[PDB]
Amino acid sequence: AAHIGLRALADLATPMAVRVAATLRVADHIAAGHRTAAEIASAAGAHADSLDRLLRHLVAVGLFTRDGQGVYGLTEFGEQLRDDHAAGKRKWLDMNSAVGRGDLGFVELAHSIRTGQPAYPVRYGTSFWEDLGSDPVLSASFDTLMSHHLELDYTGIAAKYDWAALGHVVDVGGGSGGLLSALLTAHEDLSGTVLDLQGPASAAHRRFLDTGLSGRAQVVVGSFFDPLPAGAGGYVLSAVLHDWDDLSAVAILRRCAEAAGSGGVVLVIEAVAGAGTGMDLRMLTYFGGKERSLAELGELAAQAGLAVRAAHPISYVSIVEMTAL
Amino acid sequence: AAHIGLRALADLATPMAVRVAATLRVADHIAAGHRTAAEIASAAGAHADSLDRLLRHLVAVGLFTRDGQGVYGLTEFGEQLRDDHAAGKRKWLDMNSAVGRGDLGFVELAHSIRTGQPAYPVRYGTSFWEDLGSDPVLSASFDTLMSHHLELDYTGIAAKYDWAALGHVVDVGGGSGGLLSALLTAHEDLSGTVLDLQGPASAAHRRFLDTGLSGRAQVVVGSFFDPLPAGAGGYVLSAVLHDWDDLSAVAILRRCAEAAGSGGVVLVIEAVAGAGTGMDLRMLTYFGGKERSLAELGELAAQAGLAVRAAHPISYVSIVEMTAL
Ligand SMILES: C[S@@+](CC[C@H](N)C(=O)[O-])C[C@H]1O[C@@H](n2cnc3c(N)ncnc32)[C@H](O)[C@@H]1O
Ligand SMILES: C[S@@+](CC[C@H](N)C(=O)[O-])C[C@H]1O[C@@H](n2cnc3c(N)ncnc32)[C@H](O)[C@@H]1O
Ligand SMILES: Cc1cccc2c(C(=O)O)c(O)ccc12
Ligand SMILES: Cc1cccc2c(C(=O)O)c(O)ccc12
Repeated sequence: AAHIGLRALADLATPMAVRVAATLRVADHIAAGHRTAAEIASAAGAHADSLDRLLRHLVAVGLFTRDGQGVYGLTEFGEQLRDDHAAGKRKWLDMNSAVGRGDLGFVELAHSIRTGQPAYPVRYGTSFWEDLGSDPVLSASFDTLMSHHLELDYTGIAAKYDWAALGHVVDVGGGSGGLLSALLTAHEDLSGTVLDLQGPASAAHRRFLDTGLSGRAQVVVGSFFDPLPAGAGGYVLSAVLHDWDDLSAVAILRRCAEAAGSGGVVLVIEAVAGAGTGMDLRMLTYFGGKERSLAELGELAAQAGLAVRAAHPISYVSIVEMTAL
Repeated sequence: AAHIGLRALADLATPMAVRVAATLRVADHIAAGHRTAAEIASAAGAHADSLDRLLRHLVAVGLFTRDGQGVYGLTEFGEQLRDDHAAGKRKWLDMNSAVGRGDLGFVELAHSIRTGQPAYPVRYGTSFWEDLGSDPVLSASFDTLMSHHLELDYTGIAAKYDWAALGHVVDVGGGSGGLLSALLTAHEDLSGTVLDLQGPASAAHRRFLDTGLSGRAQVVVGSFFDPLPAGAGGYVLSAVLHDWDDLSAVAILRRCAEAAGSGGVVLVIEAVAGAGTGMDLRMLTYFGGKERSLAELGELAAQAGLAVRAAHPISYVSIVEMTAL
């Protein structure tokens, strides 16, 4: 990151200003015709002088434009803040979304680096999953988010592997079914089931029902720490292991080992170290999880009686295939 | 400008990682021969694996280096983290210092933008000054920091203005007397008074006493919201006004107007808008403060019965000389 000055490199004013902008939808208000601080503030329900001061800072940062009359506009860059923008980044920074909220837990990083425990609880007084499990709205935003992460990192994962051969795929921690839906849409004789908590499971169900996939896709509300529906061709763990510490990760893999038996395949699909150090710190502060390497996944697999037998990179992530030892 | 991608621009992991490193003294432990994650963690009292993950992130950021054997080293950049470094930036980021702690209040920026009220309270349950007023240690770090900001921005402020002609200057909110001490050292027949709260004032006193200046420099514990020692040639407000909202800033200027009467001069010394946006948002989040322009100061001065007569820029800061209307 060049040579800014340690103080500027540790600046919180700017990223927080962006996050607040995202949350106030300032960009969308600007496009809808509100351009002065007074108008924008009224539209967003913010303090005029304070909002104006925030905008002046973001103008400097390079997201907004401001003319002598006090009329603000967006820049090529500031366009990415619009809620309708193609990259859909605004929702990730919105302090109301699960991740826009979770990231503020970074303000407690010290506790994580000191104890190895997650920081999120220090800030919100409860674990991440517990927090979602009791706030359906919050949980829904998280589902939408993980759904978006799929379009972003798993484009065409359907062809990058022989899914059809599996016959039946169990998506352990499958969220709202975005991935399973994708697999089944590309392989018409394939069937599967999403195993997750109440929130995502019900969402997965709504999706399959509305999409005309209920004939091949089913959901099951359960904890992947307990026995899984057994006998399927393959068990998928998409963005799930890095959310857990080593001990819980093997517990999970262990359950997939058993469900898969001697004829099943366990497929860990996530950002393998090699997926930056930023995401790794997020896993640490959120759940005390971590981004792992193929070697590190190999170790976990060994403890669960599995072995890596393949690892296919597919854009941002990789599909590491494990089978009974 | 400074484009990287919206989520990257709103990143909290890096600035927080830098702050945690500063707080843990990683740079200094390394210079002292501790180069592996295990050693540094042991010396700093951090979780080994976690500290290692923080360091890996920071070598990526560009502050550290790592050899294949797990030995960390600083970089031309990571040198700035050393406490003995010349720029003295580390203490500003230490989560234990007043400003390293206050900045974390930025996670509550939204509250400020929404209400115009300081964010610090939202995070720490009390105002900044109340916080220092009840924690002498915390308050001492702040004094040291403000003292360091004098060397950085006020270099040669003694010659940039005709202080000597003042005879006796009252430094309202003069902290630990660093400025007054520099003025009196450059002007032998000059005398002055530091008016501040117990903490800073006692430190100013200790300073004057120890540097052989008690003969010309005196301290007075008090609030600049109440009457001030009257009849001095000049009253200085150094980095004070931008710590308050309009109402308070005017109140403060009144007390100076009254004290200076028709023969004294009020000297507001701070970074006038046009330091920038970064400091402005910090003032907002710390105490609902505000960086002001020469025009805006002039407006305040008017309400206090004063008028701007001059404005000498000196490095980062400017000296706004005000006089009774
Ligand atoms: C990274 S998220 C989404 C993963 C999903 N496969 C995807 O890539 O969109 C992790 C998933 O694990 C689910 N989960 C968390 N704890 C669980 C548990 N104990 N049992 C089953 N699912 C759980 C969360 O609800 C979430 O849906
Ligand atoms: C930003 S510091 C500046 C210190 C010094 N003038 C300098 O420039 O380094 C603000 C000063 O205002 C002092 N202060 C805060 N509230 C005060 C009050 N009500 N009455 C007098 N001084 C106060 C603080 O203790 C602190 O010393
Ligand atoms: C909390 C959380 C869980 C899983 C994934 C993510 C991702 C992701 O997979 O990209 C994020 O970018 C941010 C937070 C995440
Ligand atoms: C809280 C606070 C009060 C006064 C000044 C500062 C400065 C300064 O004058 O440079 C900072 O950089 C950061 C915080 C400050």
